[PDB]
Amino acid sequence: MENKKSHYFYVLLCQDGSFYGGYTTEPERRLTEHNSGTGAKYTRLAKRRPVIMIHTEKFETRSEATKAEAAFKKLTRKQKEQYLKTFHLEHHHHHH
Repeated sequence: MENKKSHYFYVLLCQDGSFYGGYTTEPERRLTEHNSGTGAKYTRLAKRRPVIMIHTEKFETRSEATKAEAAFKKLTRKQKEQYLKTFHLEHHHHHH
């Protein structure tokens, strides 16, 4: 679904408890790039340094975005977890 306007916010988590939350478009390309940017030859699977996704959401407007980052700037790996979980649990958005 990604790669198409809208600020997609994805938070990655490794075994080193590293919450990498970034908002942009076409993370698939931006991601692979990084991996195959610094230094590498041929490793898609990528074992070392696992990357898991527990958060998945995008923003239409900037307000909510700049706000999503603001709060996410204060909140921690905890508040964030719930902050989203609280939303993940339920499912209310668009139409009714």
